[PDB]
Amino acid sequence: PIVQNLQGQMVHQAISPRTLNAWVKVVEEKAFSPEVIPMFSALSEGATPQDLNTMLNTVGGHQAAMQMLKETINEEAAEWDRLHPVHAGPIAPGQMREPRGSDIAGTTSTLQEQIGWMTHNPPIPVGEIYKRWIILGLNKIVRMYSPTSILDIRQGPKEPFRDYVDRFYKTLRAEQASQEVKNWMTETLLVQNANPDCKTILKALGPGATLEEMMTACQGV
Amino acid sequence: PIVQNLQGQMVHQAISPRTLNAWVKVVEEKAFSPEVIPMFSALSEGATPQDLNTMLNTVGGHQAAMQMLKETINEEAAEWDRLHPVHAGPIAPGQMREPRGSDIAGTTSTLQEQIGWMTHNPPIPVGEIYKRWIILGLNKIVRMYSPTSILDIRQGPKEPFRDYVDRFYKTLRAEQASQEVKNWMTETLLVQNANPDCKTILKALGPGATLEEMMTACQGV
Repeated sequence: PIVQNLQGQMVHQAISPRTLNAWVKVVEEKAFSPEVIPMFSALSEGATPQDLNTMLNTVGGHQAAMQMLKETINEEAAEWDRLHPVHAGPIAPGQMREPRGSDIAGTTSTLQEQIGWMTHNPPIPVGEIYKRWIILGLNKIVRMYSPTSILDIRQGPKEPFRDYVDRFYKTLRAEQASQEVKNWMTETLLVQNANPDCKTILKALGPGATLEEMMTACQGV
Repeated sequence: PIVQNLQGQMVHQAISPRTLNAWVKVVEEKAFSPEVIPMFSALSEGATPQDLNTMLNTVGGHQAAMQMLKETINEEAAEWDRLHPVHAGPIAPGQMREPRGSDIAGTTSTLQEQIGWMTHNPPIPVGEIYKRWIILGLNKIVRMYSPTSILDIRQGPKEPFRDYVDRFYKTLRAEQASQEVKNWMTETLLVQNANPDCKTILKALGPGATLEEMMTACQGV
């Protein structure tokens, strides 16, 4: 973000590797939970547009999500420009040229320009504005794809049961829960959360069906 | 069902009080288990439509289930009639008027007519047909509502939270579950299953909210 020299200039300080590592951990662990959004906001405090793009490049491997963010950003940038039409006239010595949508997204603007806008009196808060666009994007992402908590791990209508089992157990293993809670998860929730067609098959098995028997029973359902 | 006189007539014999008592015991004990359906079928062997209605009157106190059976029966009866349109012409001396949907459900038909249909050569098996409709109904009932369980204990949109807590804990105490599963029930499911307005309040409490604090927080929600 932004820090002041002993010589009085507002200069840029890159986001700490520890803040960055935390953000990447949040995304890794909190898949697409509503919980990501508040964390993103906390971690991106004070960020310039350059910093925000730095955070996003760190979780860019999520290509379908990055695509969703791109479209949101392009949309909001386009509306910004509609509300803030380009003005060709000269800039008075005590004015500052307003940012365009692409300046806010960091695409057509420099760090120096971002800092000049952010620390103006009053600010042109391009870090906060870009952050709002990203948050709009993140909300659209979570709303389109649901969280992944144990309880919300549900077999898809066409998901091979072996794949569902894997997801289920992976999610299970990463949780911090007591063994009695985990025992309920394996013995009842797994069937509880199977799709309609597999559940019906699973529920018609015997008293002591083994997981391997379950997989055999639901193969190609 | 149906039995033959020494004089050769097929006459009606009421269902034995012991068969009836067994069926009522099955329903009492096997709440809404898939197990009810095979039992119902075994116990209703040979039943005329009158007999089937006799069995249902015996477990009629289950009003939400009886309502579900009514709707299924009305639906199937309506399709029967579509497949079996009324024919106004005279009936030949060696023919028998076909049953309507309501005749099969026993509503517009007499025991004598039911027996006449059932023992025709070949039969018009109105007992078996009505039994299939009832079974369609029972399957819909089990599939819709689980047998008494903690997971489907949900606070009503206008239910005082103290009443929900009572129901929840009563259900909890009667279960045979491990302590770690019950700990998850009290610490997370109770909030999980609160209504939309109470959950939002509960989720905005601190790290260590006591149940008494929860009740205070959700009072009149």
